Amino acid sequence: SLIVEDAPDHVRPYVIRHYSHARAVTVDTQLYRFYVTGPSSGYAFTLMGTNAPHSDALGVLPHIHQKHYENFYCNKGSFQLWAQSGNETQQTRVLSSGDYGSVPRNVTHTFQIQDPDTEMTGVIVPGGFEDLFYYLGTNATDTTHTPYIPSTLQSFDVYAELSFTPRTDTVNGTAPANTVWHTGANALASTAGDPYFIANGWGPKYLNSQYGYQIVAPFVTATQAQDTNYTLSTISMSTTPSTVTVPTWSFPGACAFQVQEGRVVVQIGDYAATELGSGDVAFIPGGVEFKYYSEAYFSKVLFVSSGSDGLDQNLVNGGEEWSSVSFPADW
Amino acid sequence: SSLIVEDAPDHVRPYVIRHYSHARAVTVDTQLYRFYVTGPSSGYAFTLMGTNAPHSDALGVLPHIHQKHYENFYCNKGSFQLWAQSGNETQQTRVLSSGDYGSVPRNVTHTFQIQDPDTEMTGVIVPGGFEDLFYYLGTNATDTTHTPYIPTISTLQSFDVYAELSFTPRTDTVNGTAPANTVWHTGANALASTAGDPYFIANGWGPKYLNSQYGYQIVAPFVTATQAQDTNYTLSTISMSTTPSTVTVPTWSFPGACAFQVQEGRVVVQIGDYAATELGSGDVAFIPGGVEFKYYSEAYFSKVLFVSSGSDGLDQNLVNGGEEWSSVSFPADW
Ligand SMILES: *[C@@H]1O[C@H](CO)[C@@H](O[C@@H]2O[C@H](CO)[C@@H](O[C@@H]3O[C@H](CO)[C@@H](O)[C@H](O[C@H]4O[C@H](CO)[C@@H](O)[C@H](O)[C@@H]4O)[C@@H]3O)[C@H](O)[C@H]2NC(C)=O)[C@H](O)[C@H]1NC(C)=O
Ligand SMILES: *[C@@H]1O[C@H](CO)[C@@H](O[C@@H]2O[C@H](CO)[C@@H](O)[C@H](O)[C@H]2NC(C)=O)[C@H](O)[C@H]1NC(C)=O
Ligand SMILES: *[C@@H]1O[C@H](CO)[C@@H](O)[C@H](O)[C@H]1NC(C)=O
Ligand SMILES: *[C@@H]1O[C@H](CO)[C@@H](O)[C@H](O)[C@H]1NC(C)=O
Ligand SMILES: *[C@@H]1O[C@H](CO)[C@@H](O)[C@H](O)[C@H]1NC(C)=O
Ligand SMILES: *[C@@H]1O[C@H](CO)[C@@H](O)[C@H](O)[C@H]1NC(C)=O
Ligand SMILES: *[C@@H]1O[C@H](CO)[C@@H](O)[C@H](O)[C@H]1NC(C)=O
Ligand SMILES: O=c1cc(CO)occ1O
Ligand SMILES: O=c1cc(CO)occ1O
Ligand SMILES: [Cu+2]
Ligand SMILES: [Cu+2]
Repeated sequence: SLIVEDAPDHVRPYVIRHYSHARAVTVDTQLYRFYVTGPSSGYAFTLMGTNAPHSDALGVLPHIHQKHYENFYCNKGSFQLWAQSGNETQQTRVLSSGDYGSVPRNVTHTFQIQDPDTEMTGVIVPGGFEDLFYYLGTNATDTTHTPYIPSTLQSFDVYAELSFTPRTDTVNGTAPANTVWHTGANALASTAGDPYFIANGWGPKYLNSQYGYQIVAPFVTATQAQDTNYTLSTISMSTTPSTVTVPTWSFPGACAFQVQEGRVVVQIGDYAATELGSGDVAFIPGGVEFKYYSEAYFSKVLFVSSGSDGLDQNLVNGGEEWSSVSFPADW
Repeated sequence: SSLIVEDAPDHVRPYVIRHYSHARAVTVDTQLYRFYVTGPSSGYAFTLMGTNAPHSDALGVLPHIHQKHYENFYCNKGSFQLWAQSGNETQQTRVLSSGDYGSVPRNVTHTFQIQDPDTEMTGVIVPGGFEDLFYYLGTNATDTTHTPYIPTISTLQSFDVYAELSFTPRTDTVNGTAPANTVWHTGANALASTAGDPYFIANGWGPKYLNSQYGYQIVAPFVTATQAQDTNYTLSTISMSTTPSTVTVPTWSFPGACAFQVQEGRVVVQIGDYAATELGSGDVAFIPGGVEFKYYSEAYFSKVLFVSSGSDGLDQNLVNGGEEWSSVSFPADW
């Protein structure tokens, strides 16, 4: 009974399929889904999905969160993201599938949906921010499970930035001009509090060969999370050779993952093993044993963990710097 | 009887080949080719192949023409630039990203270039058998772990590859397109009405039809009779809802072979007397012409890349049974 249609109201092992109801709400043309919520994760983090059509206007007015670190991962389609810390140069990228944008506390930001089939996976730390979407949004029954329908919010940690003007000199999906976006490697900001972007496949990667091949592409480490105390990355996986036992994991902090590509089998606690496909999400409470392996010859998941030393950091630590998005051809 | 094979069969029969299966893999430099459907596996109806490769600062192939093959470029993930020219018409170029499509009819000069590290192009060539070229050009790859990719004019002409040495890929690309008076991810893309002309369809920006006969299905045509002419096939994506209360998953049969590769979601396919099988991203199913099959989506929304030999296979059938639709999403109510 691992599978649920809305995130549970208390911490427990669960899997929720892509486009499940997930307390769906709409905000104009956008449809939000809350795969993992405050209640659901013990307030460790929120993992939500936003589906939306092209829009000629910003999806939200510029604003800041003082207590929440926000992460934007493009599942598909595309959306532009703007960000600025203090008086540092304003940054903007157009994110396509697999691209990532990091938005720390106190960073002014906004976004705009570009493509007709756009999906933004949002990871917010800590959890509970979603209350704002319940409040400002309109409930959506969404019977068919269709992806989307064809200055007063300080209480909700939303602080307006009405002076902020989103730059309009974007060329080749980025601005300012002296940036690298899909044309060279990207690094995680070394300065805490600064926003940064990693184009799909262009960031640092680490190969782990302890249990078949796994490639971790870090998005947020301790360096960036500081006191928010979490890590975020993608983990690409080979199959597990028959001569390797699939390891059993346990971590103090809750963790979760959304499959982006492939077929991943997860077994959590005393629940039956379940195979996840695109956009499917698995949530594992802290201190609960879990095993996972890829049935597909190559899978890739978006992974979030509460704590400084969860699964992704563990695989990196037991691994090595790696230059490719593909793993070795030989075991 | 399991549909699953590791390489395409040397004859026609129902099968399913998993993403990144060996598929008779070969490499040409950094590029890894997989032949999910071949001439012999499809009765020469068409070829469906996967090309995985890293970024390159150089073209991935010298500009050339095919006089007897219609080429189709679909970006499964990552991105790559495609240039195409018909005769003396303006040279067109687009940077395809996930879900984008490039159509390259016969006698159209073309080349491509890999941009992102994890780029995958799904190629559909009609008719089938064109893969012989890659058997010659490529080196057999064992790829034990199934990693996506590894980290002469007389002979080419005989493979229907006619070099165009004077072709100069244009260098004025901006926002992933050139020339300037073009529409790429900023508006509607129509299928070309003139045969032999190349065209490009950005993910979700092309024409769509909503079929409500068996739940909701949205067909986004990539190639129709208009464009295929004598090559006699269709190509498109089909997006699907789950099958709702009172509705039974229907059974289909069409004279020409057909196939699909899942892009998103989870799709169950049952072909002939074989056991049903659930497919995930990149997985391919092949259905011989004249064999009965059923498919449905276990996922709340799935999207597949579909090809059919003949002018009236599944996709055209759904279009004919449906109505023009303006969204990539289906209605919220049954
Ligand atoms: C490549 O793509 C980028 C987007 O990724 C695109 O950038 C866009 O440029 C247009 C045109 O410059 C911008 O729209 C303008 O923004 C400015 C700055 O605020 C406004 O002053 C403009 O308003 C005037 O012009 C309007 C339309 O002509 C009038 O209707 C209006 O009343 C004003 O007179 C105008 O809206 C847009 O802001 C950017 N977008 C981003 C996100 O940067 C660029 O054009 C593309 N490059 C090429 C060469 O194709
Ligand atoms: C936007 O990106 C394009 C490439 O997609 C750049 O175009 C290249 O520009 C240089 C200089 O003109 C040429 O030598 C290359 O041949 C071009 N490549 C292509 C594929 O056309 C373009 O310069 C970029 N624009 C800006 C302002 O950054
Ligand atoms: C963000 O700014 C507010 C007010 O300036 C401050 O109280 C808060 O501690 C800041 N947090 C961070 C992480 O900068
Ligand atoms: C970070 O989170 C982990 C997992 O929840 C927890 O064990 C640890 O106490 C936290 N560390 C800090 C500094 O709060
Ligand atoms: C392609 O061009 C060749 C060269 O002239 C010509 O013989 C042939 O008829 C053309 N084929 C098509 C399909 O237009
Ligand atoms: C590569 O494999 C193909 C098909 O299995 C075979 O026909 C060919 O002889 C092989 N190439 C070499 C040089 O071994
Ligand atoms: C087009 O293809 C279909 C299916 O393969 C076939 O039944 C039909 O006869 C073909 N038409 C021609 C002219 O070959
Ligand atoms: O700026 C934001 C945008 C979205 C949409 O994903 O969610 C939360 C935000 O704070
Ligand atoms: O031009 C071509 C490019 C590729 C790359 O996959 O395959 C076949 C071709 O004809
Ligand atoms: Cu925000
Ligand atoms: Cu070609």
